[PDB]
Amino acid sequence: MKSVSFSNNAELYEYIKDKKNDVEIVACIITNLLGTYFKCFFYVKEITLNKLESGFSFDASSIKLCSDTEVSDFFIKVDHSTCYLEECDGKNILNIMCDIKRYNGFDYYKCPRTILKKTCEFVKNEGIADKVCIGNELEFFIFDKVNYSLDEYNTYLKVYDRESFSCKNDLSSIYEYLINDDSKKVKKKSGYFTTDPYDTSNIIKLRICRALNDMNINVQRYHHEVSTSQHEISLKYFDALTNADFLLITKQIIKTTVSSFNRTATFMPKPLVNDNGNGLHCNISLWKNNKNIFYHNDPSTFFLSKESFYFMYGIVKHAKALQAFCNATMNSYKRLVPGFETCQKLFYSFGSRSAVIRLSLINYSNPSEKRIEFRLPDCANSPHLVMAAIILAGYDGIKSKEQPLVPFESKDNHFYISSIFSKYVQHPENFNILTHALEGYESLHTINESPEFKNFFKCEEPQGISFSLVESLDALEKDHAFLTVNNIFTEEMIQEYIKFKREEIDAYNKYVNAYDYHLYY
Amino acid sequence: MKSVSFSNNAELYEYIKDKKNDVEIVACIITNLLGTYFKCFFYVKEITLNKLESGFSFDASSIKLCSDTEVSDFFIKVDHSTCYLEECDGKNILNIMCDIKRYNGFDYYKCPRTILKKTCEFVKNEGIADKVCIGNELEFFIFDKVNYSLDEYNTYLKVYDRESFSCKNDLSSIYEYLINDDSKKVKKKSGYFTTDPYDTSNIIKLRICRALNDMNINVQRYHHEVSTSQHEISLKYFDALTNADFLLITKQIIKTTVSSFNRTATFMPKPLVNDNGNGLHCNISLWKNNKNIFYHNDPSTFFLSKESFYFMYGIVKHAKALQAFCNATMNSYKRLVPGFETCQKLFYSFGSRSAVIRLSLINYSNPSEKRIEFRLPDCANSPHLVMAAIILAGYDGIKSKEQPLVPFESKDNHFYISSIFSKYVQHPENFNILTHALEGYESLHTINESPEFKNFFKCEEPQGISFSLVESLDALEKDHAFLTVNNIFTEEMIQEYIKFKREEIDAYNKYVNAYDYHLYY
Amino acid sequence: MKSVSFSNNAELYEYIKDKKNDVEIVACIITNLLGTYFKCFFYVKEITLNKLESGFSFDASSIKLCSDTEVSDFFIKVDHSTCYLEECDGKNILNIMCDIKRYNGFDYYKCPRTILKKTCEFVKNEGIADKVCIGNELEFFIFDKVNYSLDEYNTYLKVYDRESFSCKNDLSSIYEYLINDDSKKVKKKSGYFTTDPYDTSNIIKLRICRALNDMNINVQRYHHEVSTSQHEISLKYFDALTNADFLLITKQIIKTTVSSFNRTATFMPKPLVNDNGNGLHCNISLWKNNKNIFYHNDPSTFFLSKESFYFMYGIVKHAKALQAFCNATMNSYKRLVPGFETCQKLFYSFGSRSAVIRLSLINYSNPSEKRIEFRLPDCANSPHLVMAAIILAGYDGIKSKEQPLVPFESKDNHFYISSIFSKYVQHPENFNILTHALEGYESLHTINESPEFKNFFKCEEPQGISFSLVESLDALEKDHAFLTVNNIFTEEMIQEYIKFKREEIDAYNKYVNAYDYHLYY
Repeated sequence: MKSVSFSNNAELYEYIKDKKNDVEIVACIITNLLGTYFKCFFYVKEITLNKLESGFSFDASSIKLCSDTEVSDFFIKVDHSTCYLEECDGKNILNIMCDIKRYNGFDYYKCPRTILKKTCEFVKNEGIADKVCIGNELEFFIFDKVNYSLDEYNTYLKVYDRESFSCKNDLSSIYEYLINDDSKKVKKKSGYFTTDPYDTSNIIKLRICRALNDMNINVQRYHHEVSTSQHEISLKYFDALTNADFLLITKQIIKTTVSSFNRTATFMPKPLVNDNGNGLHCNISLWKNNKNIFYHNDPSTFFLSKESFYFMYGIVKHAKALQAFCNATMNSYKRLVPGFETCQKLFYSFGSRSAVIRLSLINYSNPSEKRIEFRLPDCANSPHLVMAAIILAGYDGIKSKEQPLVPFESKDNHFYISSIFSKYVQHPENFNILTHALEGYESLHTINESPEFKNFFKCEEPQGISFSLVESLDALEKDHAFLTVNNIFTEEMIQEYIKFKREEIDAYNKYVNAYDYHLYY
Repeated sequence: MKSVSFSNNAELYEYIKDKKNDVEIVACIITNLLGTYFKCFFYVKEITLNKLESGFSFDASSIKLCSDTEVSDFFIKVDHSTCYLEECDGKNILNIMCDIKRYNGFDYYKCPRTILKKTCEFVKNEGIADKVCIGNELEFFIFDKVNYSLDEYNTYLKVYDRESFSCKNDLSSIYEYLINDDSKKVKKKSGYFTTDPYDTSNIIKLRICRALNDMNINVQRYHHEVSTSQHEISLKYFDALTNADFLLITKQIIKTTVSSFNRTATFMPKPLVNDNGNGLHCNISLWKNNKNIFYHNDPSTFFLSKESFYFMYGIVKHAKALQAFCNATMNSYKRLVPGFETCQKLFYSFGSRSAVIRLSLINYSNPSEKRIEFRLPDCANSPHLVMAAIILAGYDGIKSKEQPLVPFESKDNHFYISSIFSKYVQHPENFNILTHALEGYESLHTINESPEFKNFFKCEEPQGISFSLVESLDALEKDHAFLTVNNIFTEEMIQEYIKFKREEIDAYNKYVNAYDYHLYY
Repeated sequence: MKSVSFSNNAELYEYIKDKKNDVEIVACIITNLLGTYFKCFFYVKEITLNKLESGFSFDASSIKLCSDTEVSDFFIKVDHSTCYLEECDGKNILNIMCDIKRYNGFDYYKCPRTILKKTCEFVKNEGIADKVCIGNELEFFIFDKVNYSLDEYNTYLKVYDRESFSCKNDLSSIYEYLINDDSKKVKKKSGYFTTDPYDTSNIIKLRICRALNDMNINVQRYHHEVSTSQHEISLKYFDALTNADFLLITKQIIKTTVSSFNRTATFMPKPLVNDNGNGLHCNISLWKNNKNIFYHNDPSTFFLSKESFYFMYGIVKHAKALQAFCNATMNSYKRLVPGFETCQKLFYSFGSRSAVIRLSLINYSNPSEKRIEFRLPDCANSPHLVMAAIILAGYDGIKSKEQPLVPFESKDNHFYISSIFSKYVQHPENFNILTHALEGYESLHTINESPEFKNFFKCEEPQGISFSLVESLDALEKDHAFLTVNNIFTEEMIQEYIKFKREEIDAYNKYVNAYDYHLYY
């Protein structure tokens, strides 16, 4: 599973044709506007010099959200710098990330990897944020078996689990499930950091991250999580184009290495009603000339610059439009209903559990360790469309120069304001003056910086989030202006996306449940 | 599975008798007018010099469509240049393609490999197309088990599948089917390019194309297809006589390597009513002195010569007669009824899904990359009879010098005409003048070539295709004149073929279905 | 199950409201263009004087072939003279035959019982055939259980039988099937007249015809037939409007009295490929002033009048158009393929098994015992549409005055001509002069009647029958002129009927069989 790097399309063709490497098959990897993973296999002896400049013939009339009235034939453009070898049955396979194009070589408007290549090369052209470093924290469940059906008279679910105490299905029928005892099972919401007797799948995780560190997708940490059979991988920080490339490769490596142990692995938001969901924490930071944009080398603003709160409020202003892309499934709004360890309100806070963006108080003096943790997104959607919408929303927060919001740390229901933000940041609407009981970190004889401490912040009430797709798709219809800058997201791209999801809601509401018989009979 | 080449019948007898090669058995391979695969085994120590000039004794009174009133004894004529070694149980077996002859050595009129040797050596004798290069794209299903019956009271089907979500049979009875979960199954019409968790048979495909590349049947590409457990192999371009030889060897290698994994592989057109079928895309091109017949090194005709549209219209004129041979099964007309991704009309278009012949818009400037993609045929029939009927139909399009048809690209139901064909190609019947809204590929200040742009094309309505065998066999009865040139297909050959298929339709219509009880009871 | 008769709509309302009869529910019976049996239940205490002149509210937007763009509300017109009482759970139910009408009271053009009321009152208005007496001979199978399915992977049939030796299903699973021994079972094609050990359902038949003779539907004869579990009821001769009324009541009484014995009864043409089918022999005769139209009280023409052969040749001329109505199912053309005891040719003969119409040689001197036995029809279609098309075809044979055909009795393949038809009936085309070896019934010193023996008959070759629906529906499209006389069958009636059946053929040919896997794999 060793990873190989290249600089020009010619270094592929010399590496492929060399007989020492034993490379037999060259595979290509494509992605949808939805999150899917397509793959076609090409043989080495037939690849020529011409088929790398030109692309491979491909019919995309059957791939969802990839059809043009009369463009029935597309290309597959081989892109270098994202490759890794494999050993499948004693045969070596390159795996190359590959975009899809039109006949002339024009950028297809429904390719998500061509969107991230455009929005990153758009931001770099303004002298702001030549690099975007994004980290991720994947959360997945590992079930044993899953059976469902959709017949009108026989619909069912059966989730078979090995660690959960509350699954009372029997695994003796499953043809390695040797002894079924409830003594070594994890009870509900009580398995945060668990070990060998209770963590049934510890050998799988060392074989996943062996296969990821060999590929230079370096892994920062690992634990079990607050659910029965829910795990966690937190990766190293990467460039924003190679992050979304490494997220597709991670999800397929997690899926295949689990299924070689005869189990399943899922990335749904909210399976299992009475347990937690699966999120994506996107730790974002911008860089200019190997220096953080988010750092001013001063206190009372926590060493931040206004150029950082402009990036946060650009997200909080457009967050109901980002929810169309970030969580765009009917499952994901079953992740927000309860509100326990969930985002209810749309603001940024240091330690409020109901905040969407959370700022880091670990190593506040260190410039490298500065980030913005966006917690709304799911792994269900395509990672190129999500990370391009966040940058295009956050970039419209810097050019617009509107006022950011107060951090609003709320002990109970009482929203407080920190001691560093009590000093001169809101001239009008002094309403939280009763709520200022804070001492913060240790600071004595503080200095009030004059140009950073102007009104700059607005004290409004923090708004809510959309709790369904019919609220989020209508927020995208009235708020799609920050995405259409330099024609990155076209107008037809967004209309064909909202038309697809509104077919999925209508086919979802026709289906008669088993809660309909319990409730209304 | 290494392949060996020979030049004269004597180099067989020296290679067979040499003790270094350990060749123990010599096997022969025969083929029917239908697509079958016959094989007889001969031992090396008994083969002499005389038994290669003469043939082997063979009784063909029991092989279907291979009986003569009183010729009860035939020959088997060993033909060189199509051999490959094997390793079956530590024993080396030659496998030689072998024709069948009469006592004198005359060409038997019901041998399909002797028909392709005649129609290729007929075309080469007119100074036109010394070589015919044909490529193929095989599509096959891989089921797990299949049970059927034909008792009057107990007829059934049971197709057992491992990837399809909609097969709700249980595989626990089958005595490697370990865990049956619906989580790793492919839903319908949604598995175009799939991977390891969902593509259940990926190890089979690397073992097929290992066995094909060792035999110098080189494989261009591989993918899953738009059905649950339907795959695809696209091969290299070969000479037309060695293509149909390599198609029989491929179908038997696919069948045996799948069945050594305890599965079945089929080449039916339309198993499984609610999924796709299996086709043969025949990419055809002709060559003269290592130069394409289909290339004139000019634009507005897409670099084509009239000698190419003569070959296309020779097929479209005789396409209902070719359907007797190309798809001649009662299953194959269940592949045309729906019309979704199906050929409804009989014309040639660049990007119309309902066209029979599709021309390639990838690399239009390259002369090597020029072809004609005929999409009507199935793998059910014998590949020597199909590829000989296409050449004999397309050759009658060049000698006849009739006018070809307009390309007729149809956005919806509105048939348009390209900008390159709008300029001066039809003097009378200007009916599509309302439908000319096209811009094509990029071309500014175009040049109208005078001798190529005469009336040359006729604007008629594109006709339909036959949708049953009773329409196609009657089109063969009134249209068998292009096949009887130089007595290649004899008159008795076609009469005995239509008499065989009309026995198969009558025995098919007697059989009382299970749709008869649902519908009429 | 006693039958009651009435003369005016008022005698219903006095019989219903009288307390001696205990009539609690009044049921209505409607019929489709297809053969169906609809029934709605009305209570006596709510029926008033006004609801018998007006009709009952009925929605026919869901009944097949009974919908008008905007007529969503119809009537149900109660028709007297077709009633019978019942005893269901100690409650007395009238059962009245009831037509459907429009709002004004106009004759709905898609009601089959209103068509027979029109074509019988059309024939009676020309002084020809004031009465039409038609008899019938029903043939039905009695199976025990039948299971089928249409899933793409699991289609099956299972016909469970108790008398057939060749059904090798076991009836021990069926929860009165006590001992399963092959000793008391009927072998194939060998059960014509069978008895108590072998005829498993003899008690059912005495309970059917007890329920039919109580209703004054008098039964002429009963036997087993030439198949395992195939029976026969031949009824008394009735008026043509009350015959088709009594056929619907018979088929429902046969279906319910069999199903109260926990069995099934069917009227399909050809279930069970290797056994016989189910027909309708329609013995037809016309009457004028209690005298047979078909009788002239002379010999050499068998006591027939030209007015009879005009009625036969009116059927034989239009027989491919009658097949659209008489047998209009995809099953029924599985009843003609074999040709054994089947109609191959389209002529009328005294003792030819392959004749469509067979004339009676029993009691040729008796005038009452004269009839025409049409053997083409099935019980699948609606009996009002079939018997109206036969009269309208046979009436166009009398007004047209064209020549009838020769009777053409054929010993083997040699068509002979009787001694009575050898004498002077065809002046030109003397071709059967070699085939006249006949002696007939006993007749010496015969008399040649001069005005009846003119050329009168034509010697053409007897044509064939259509063997599929695509031949019969196209014969109806070019031959629908004899039905449109006095606007009985409207033009929109026939177009909407052919459009319905051509949807049924297309949905039938998509379905992939189990004979497709046996034959083409």
